[PDB]
Amino acid sequence: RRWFHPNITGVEAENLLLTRGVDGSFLARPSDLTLSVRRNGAVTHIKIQNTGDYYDLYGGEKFATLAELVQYYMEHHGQLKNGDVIELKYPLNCADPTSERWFHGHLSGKEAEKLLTEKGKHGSFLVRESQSHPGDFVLSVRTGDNDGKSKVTHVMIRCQELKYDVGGGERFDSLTDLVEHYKKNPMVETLGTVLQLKQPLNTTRINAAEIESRVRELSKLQGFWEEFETLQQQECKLLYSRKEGQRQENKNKNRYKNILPFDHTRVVLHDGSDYINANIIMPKSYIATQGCLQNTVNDFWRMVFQENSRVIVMTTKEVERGKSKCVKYWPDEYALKEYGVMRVRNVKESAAHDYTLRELKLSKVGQGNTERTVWQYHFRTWPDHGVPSDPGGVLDFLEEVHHKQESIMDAGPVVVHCSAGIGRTGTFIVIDILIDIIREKGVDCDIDVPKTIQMVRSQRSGMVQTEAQYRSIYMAVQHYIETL
Ligand SMILES: CC1(N)CCN(c2cnc(-c3cccc(Cl)c3Cl)c(N)n2)CC1
Repeated sequence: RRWFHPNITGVEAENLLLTRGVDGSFLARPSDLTLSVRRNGAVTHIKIQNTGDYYDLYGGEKFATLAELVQYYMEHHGQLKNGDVIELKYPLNCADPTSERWFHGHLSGKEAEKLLTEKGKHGSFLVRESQSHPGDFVLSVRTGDNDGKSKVTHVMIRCQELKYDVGGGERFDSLTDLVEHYKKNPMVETLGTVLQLKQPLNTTRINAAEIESRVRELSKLQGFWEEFETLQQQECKLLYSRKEGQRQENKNKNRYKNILPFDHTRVVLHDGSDYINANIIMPKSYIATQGCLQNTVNDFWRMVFQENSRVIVMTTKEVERGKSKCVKYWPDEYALKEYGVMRVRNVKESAAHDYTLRELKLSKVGQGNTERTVWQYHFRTWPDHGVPSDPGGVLDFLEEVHHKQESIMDAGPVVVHCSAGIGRTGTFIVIDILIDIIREKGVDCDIDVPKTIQMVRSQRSGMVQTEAQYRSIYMAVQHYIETL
């Protein structure tokens, strides 16, 4: 995902495309985002907006991932705009290493040695700005098995006329190019030692007790944006197939036709006809899904029945800012409705300020002893744009949802849906997965927010949409620990 330039201006981008690009050259940049594309020797800037539900390209489609957006237009050519045909042919790759997992720029040689000694294993590496001779770089790698059976090796990286070397051999136009080369082609030391670059040093994992210290570090000039963008740059390792969602008979069952479930995690419906825009999320498991369509309500209840789910988390109104986000899939209080072969009674509604609880009874028509209570938790106060200012309401919601699920024996996945089921839905699941660790393992536990997002983003596409949501996950964990 080199075509993303994290710290570029429109002028720098035109320059880049005009001097180092050709027609069909393109990159993406933070402005909401901008897609910059060279055409007829001039640059078009296509606007992309994400306020927490999806990436909306002006004059184009809605996407779960910036990578999946580029993938779509590079293969599905002619769909990009005066509506004029704009071609993404040639990515212009970024050489700025700020969004790399192994680039701790301003790290001291001593501090980097301690980190690699306390947190590192065999193959933990990092690149830092040169201690004594500035403009140059140091690759520090840990190798081994106070036994002295392990060691931290330093490797000077020279920057000579905007190219990078380890004192010999090839000269790379970026540190990434050098790292990627010496990953596949490891340096072998005198007396045999192979300086293997296995995994970047983990600096994102903290002990839950020290959340307040980390959130304070990430708030300084911010790290929250720096950490998040390092996470966005790995979304390119999660371009898994979504074939079943693109099939003819299934386009009508997607609310956003390009926000599609991964084939390898999707809820397959049996006894029907097997498709729903829904994915199983396994760290208590979850089904992450989109708000119902008119034509998908019957299939939605088939899923809840099949999966033996007794709890539904809805974090959207039916309508937001004049747009439909989810159909009413539940009866009125005290009423009884049939959704295909599925029968749902609405036993009782209990209103709080932030949410409504609906006690629904679900069953198959013709089969009385198939009946189960399915508790629906409809969060009604989530702001139309962005994230709630105070996390207390969302965590109070989570605590009540967790205690209901825990109370039912042989409960299935907690079904979680918003509009497209990736922004708010992914935010809530991820907060719930993290708070759940601190519940089972106490404040003395290892939490690693981006590890958890990447694991959930490999199960459904774009599972945490915004930096605001990303930050809101930290504030949720901070708040939960504070109130303990
Ligand atoms: C200062 C720096 N250049 C940016 C912050 N940083 C990191 C490191 N690692 C992750 C990470 C952790 C687990 C899984 C995944 Cl996929 C990722 Cl990307 C991350 N998001 N940021 C350190 C380097």
